[PDB]
Amino acid sequence: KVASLLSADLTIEGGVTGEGELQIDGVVKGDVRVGRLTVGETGHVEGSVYAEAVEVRGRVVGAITSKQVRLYGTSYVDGDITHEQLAMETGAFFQGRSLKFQR
Repeated sequence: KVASLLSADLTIEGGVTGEGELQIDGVVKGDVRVGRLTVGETGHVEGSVYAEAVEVRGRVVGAITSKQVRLYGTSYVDGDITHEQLAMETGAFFQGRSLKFQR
């Protein structure tokens, strides 16, 4: 109960909550609340996601809010980013308005 798996034939609506690691290889339309978030291979995420840590392995365009973020895989990010700690790994391609935490 700490590694859920949402197929691709699944789509999020409005907003959903959860706990632990969330493996999703589908499309997200709305809000998302969870501890860890792994973006499957479908790489489809459109909305506002709020979490503590996330590992991208696909594409997520919209808005992200998390103190920890790591762009893994040929992932992509387009939108407003807000993170205190960030790490770029080979395959990270994001053109959006990024906001770095100064002080």
